[PDB]
Amino acid sequence: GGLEGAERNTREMFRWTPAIISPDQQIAQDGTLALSRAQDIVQNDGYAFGAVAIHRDSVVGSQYKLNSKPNSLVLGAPEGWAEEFQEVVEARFNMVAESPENWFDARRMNTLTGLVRLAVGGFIMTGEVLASCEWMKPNGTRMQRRPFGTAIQMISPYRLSNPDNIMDDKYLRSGVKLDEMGAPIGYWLRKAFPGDPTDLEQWRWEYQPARFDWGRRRMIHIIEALLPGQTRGISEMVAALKQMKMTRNFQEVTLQNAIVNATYAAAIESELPSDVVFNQMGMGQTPFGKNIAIDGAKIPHLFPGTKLKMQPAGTPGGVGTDYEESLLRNIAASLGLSYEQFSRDYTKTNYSSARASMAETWKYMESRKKLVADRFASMIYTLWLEEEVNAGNVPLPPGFTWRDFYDPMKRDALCNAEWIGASRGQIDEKKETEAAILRIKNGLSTYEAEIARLGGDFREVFKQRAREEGIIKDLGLDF
Amino acid sequence: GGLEGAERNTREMFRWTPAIISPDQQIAQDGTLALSRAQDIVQNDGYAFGAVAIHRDSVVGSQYKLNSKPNSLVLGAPEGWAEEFQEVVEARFNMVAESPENWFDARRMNTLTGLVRLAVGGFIMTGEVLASCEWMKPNGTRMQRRPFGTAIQMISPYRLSNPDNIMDDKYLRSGVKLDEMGAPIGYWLRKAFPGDPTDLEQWRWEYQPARFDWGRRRMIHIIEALLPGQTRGISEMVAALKQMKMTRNFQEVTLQNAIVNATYAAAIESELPSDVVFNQMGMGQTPFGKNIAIDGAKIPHLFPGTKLKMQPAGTPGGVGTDYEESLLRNIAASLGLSYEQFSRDYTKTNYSSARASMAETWKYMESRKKLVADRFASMIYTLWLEEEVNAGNVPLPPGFTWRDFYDPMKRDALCNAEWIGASRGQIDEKKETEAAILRIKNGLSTYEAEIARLGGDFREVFKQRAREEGIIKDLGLDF
Repeated sequence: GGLEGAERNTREMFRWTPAIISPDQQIAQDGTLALSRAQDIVQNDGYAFGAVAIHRDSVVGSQYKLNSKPNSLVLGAPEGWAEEFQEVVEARFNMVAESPENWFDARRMNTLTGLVRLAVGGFIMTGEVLASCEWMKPNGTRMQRRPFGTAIQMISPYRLSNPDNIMDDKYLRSGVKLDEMGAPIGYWLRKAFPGDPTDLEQWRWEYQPARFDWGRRRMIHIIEALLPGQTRGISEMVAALKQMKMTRNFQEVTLQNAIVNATYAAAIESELPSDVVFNQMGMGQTPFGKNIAIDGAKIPHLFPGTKLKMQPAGTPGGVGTDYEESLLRNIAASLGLSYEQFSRDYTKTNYSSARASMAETWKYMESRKKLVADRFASMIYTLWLEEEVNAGNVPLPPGFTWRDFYDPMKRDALCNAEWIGASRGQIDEKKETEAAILRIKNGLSTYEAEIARLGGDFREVFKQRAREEGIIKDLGLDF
Repeated sequence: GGLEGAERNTREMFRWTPAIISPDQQIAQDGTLALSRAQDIVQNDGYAFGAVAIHRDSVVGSQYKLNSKPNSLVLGAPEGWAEEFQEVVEARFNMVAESPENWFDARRMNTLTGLVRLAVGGFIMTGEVLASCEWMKPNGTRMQRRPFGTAIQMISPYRLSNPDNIMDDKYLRSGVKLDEMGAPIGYWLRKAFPGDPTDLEQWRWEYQPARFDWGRRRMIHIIEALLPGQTRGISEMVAALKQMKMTRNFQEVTLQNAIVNATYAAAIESELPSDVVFNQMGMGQTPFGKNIAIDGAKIPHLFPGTKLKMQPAGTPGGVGTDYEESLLRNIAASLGLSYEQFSRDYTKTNYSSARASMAETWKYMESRKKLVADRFASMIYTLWLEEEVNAGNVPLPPGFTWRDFYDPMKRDALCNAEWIGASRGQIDEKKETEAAILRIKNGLSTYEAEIARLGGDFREVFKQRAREEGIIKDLGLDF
């Protein structure tokens, strides 16, 4: 051959013979070991926990608001219906979405924003979002009333497994039931976490269809595939688990080394007995104007042949140097982060380098957002919207009926949504704001687009400004 | 001759005697080992994984929107028609492509943007985009209801192989069937992944035409041919694989060396028993005011001949230094990346250097986009547009009929489309923005290009700004 890196004739490559292996078989063999190792590292390494928090906060942030994008042209509806639908749905949805009642969570502990945060954080940690679209009976007794029935239960990927540990097949890959095309049609879920001694049911599986008798989702599965034909998610951490673990071992053994070196503040080499030597150094000496009482500035007298070697605490190397910076860079590269975010070290930043790292990392996080968090929350929104449409709590477009919601086009037209996370981050308020103002005033952008960059949707902002101007006017304030 | 660099006369070049090997013979003879080594290094190094992510996010980003450019002239179309067709086609296509339903993906797991990202990542990792245009009948059972039949199965380049492992020939080069002029006419695909111990049919191959019938595309194959006469792609990693693996080995063995030198915090050399020596050092001492409990600082008394040697953890060299920088820079040179993106080391940057690197890498990524991502999506768009023209959802120009879609010139006139990825960074905002505004107002550009540089679509932006201006006017606001 002529390709140097694709041959074994080379001393550097003779031993590198990786196996031809399917991604699904990588997951089947490695699988739970990667999940457990990633969870371990996240739960025992501060940098990884922080990275998870950074993913949560950059992708989603403090809020995850709905902006509804009804595709009027597919629906043929007039430009003037859409604004009413947007108003009504955004109000009704965001109200219960941000509500502390946790309506959307079957466990009633996470707000929608919190559900999305949990998904994203698990994604980097597990490689996939796995959730069930439970149903909690609405219009029940007053003590258990609900505005809507749909609820989400986020599932541990450990529970997704082939029933009774059978080997995988063309139509069954690590717990996923596949059609002939490879499309997931249903998932095999252990009724409880594996190995959990508190639940006897963990011995058993249940099969949950991805789609109901109609295309309504009963299960939510999301991955960002690396290889063609991959159907189970492999976490980004897997590329770095070795580096993360060995970096942690390095940090800890370095810290132990430092401590050990600092404890032995001195050493005597003496042929005297210990009781004499330490008495020379202040043992048993009372402090006044086998533990030595420090009082101050002693001058010991040591017989010749007794050597007092003082061993002051040196600076332990490696950690805090460019080396450990490089390790953390290698990791953050897999986690999609900038060294500054991952390591919390901005010592060597400047306005341009900070801005460049922000641009790269924002590209990555906007990708994760629009391809994991937006899909997840949109799967939730389409369910809530199915409920409201069948109930007629929303303004249907001319000629529409809740039965048309089964038409993929007419459905995706309404369920189309854009999601406003927190503000995008703003390293320089003055300059970036003037840029946005320029882009608006010169037509290069919408208010909706910029105000979303600022963490809001433009219409409530304009309503609030209307209220503020009415208040200002009747007060007579000349601003 | 006189060319010292193409002669074996010199001491340096005597042994360098490379084989004259056909490109396809390189792919055949080495080949799969390049794929395995590339996916290995990607799945076991954070830097390569980050590089793949950077490709996906730089080439494609968070969105991949259609901007149809119907060549009204060669269609002989009248004024005004192009706007109506563009409106309808983009309204439908972007809506379905960004839908969480995963219409275009036969696995029903990736949106269109995700398919393009998956190609781009597989490209860098395999040199090839390989996909099958599947057909799933629309308007079947409700749960199977689809808006269109076009589906794309992304295919593992391992499955593209000569049937029954026969040797290649004039008309059959590593799985690709060739005409007399070397053009691909069909592809020989294993039924399933090779060596998958999950299904039996992997012993069998399937020939799939490249052009199903009457112009329609049954399969998609894309490569960046380095050499003439090349029909299979070679990953741009292959120049780097040796360097990647050896720098990985260097990083890891350096880390092991560091951890080892840190572990042995000290040594005692003594003809004393170990039990005695460690007792001198604090073994068994109870910590208040088999292993040593530290309790504050200590002063051991050691008998003469017992040298206590402190061995504090030193800084490991190589990694973190300019040496590792040069290695990662070599690799970045092959992957088309800047050292900063690849390594995330944005310390030694300044505005002009950052801008220069950004431009250098943007040229590469724009080239990759147009040559790989835009062609893939354009093929998908032609397949979808075929369905839409047959169904009559899109307004055809006067005199055009669904049979004219066979005419290569008119077919290519309609299918002509540009694609909008995520925004082009805009590192130094308010300067890039002022630049775009001046470029527009002085006529050196148009809203189409600049807003696309901002990740938006101009016509939708103008509609939304019309809505915003109407709302402002109705609320009586003055921004």
